Amino acid sequence: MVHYKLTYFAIRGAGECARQIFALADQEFEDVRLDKEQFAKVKPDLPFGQVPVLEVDGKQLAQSLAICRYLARQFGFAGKSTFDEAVVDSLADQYSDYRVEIKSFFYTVIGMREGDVEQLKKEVLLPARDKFFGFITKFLKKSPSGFLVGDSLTWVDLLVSEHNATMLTFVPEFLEGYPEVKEHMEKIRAIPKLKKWIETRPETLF
Amino acid sequence: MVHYKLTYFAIRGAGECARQIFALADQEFEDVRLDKEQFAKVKPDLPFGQVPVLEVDGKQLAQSLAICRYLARQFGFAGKSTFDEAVVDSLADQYSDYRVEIKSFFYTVIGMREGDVEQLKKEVLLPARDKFFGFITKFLKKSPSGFLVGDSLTWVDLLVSEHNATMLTFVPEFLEGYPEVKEHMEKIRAIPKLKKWIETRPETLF
Repeated sequence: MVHYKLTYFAIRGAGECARQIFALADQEFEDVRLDKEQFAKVKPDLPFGQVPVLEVDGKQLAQSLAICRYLARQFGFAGKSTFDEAVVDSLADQYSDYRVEIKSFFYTVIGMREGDVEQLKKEVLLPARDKFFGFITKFLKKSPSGFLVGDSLTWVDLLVSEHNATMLTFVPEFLEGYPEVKEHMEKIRAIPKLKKWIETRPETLF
Repeated sequence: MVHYKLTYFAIRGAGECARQIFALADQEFEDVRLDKEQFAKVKPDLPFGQVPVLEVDGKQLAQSLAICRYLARQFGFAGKSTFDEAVVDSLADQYSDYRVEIKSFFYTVIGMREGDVEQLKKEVLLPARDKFFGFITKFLKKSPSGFLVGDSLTWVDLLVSEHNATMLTFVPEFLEGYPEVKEHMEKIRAIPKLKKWIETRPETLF
């Protein structure tokens, strides 16, 4: 009976990857959602003054990628070989690079920053989507199973589907010229235990 | 036996982590260093149109973190448990975040960008250094062995020491108020097989 505790804000964000893995493993966990004033208090207790943080029997582990990979390994969603695991990693890092590109837009659209959406939508969110999707679609075309790597689900499938689904709420024309990316989103999120989680989880705007 | 090929520019950069792991494993590998005109040719052949790329018996793997983690796992420099491996990951991601903070400065100082070094040194590099070093020193103070995690060498030890050593060539006052960070740099780079590599490797500006 390993006790898991996830500590993050009351949003999906960077904590969601972990949350979805737990659901797929049918694994109980303490889903702690902090607000700003509460986060400020525990801030110095965290390894890098940041959330999400996972605790496994009290042992702290920060960083969403490291967290989601860890659980993914623990419950068989990391990859079927050490090499495939690395390829999963490579996509997750590319996704991260892509999120750094569209930061500014992302923080401005949800309402955490000053800016013009139509400018940032035009000049930064695109081309960044195109570049990233270009690579994503390549990986899909050589997957017969529909998954990003291998003939099975891995934690990057979750990151990309979730992000795309979330972007659609802000950008309805996201995925319009990329059908392979859409069939992916739907495929992953239609998986029974994930579908169920998506329907029962707390409803938040990102 | 396993044929390894690393393809990167003629610099340490994001390819070095891998190069150092090979040295520590006493592992032969094809250290391919491209120039611009050569990179442009193979660019579309790469998973994300980018280097470094590792090939393991022909199987392509992009992204420096994924690459260095993969080899690190191969040769026992990833961590002694799946949890420790995750903590190593968390530091490597923090390092990456930190590199995004200091990017503008880094690209200006080596000569890939317009800017004022003294401005970027003062307002973006040094604060970022303090924040990051603050976390790095915390991890060291609770390590009796001197290593960042565990009682043994892992691939983050390499990333951090190498980066610090490289920064010193541009910023001589880089580790002046952080003695624990210096003892770390020296400790890692003094390890026989790494020391040897540092002395024999091609000399590049970064």
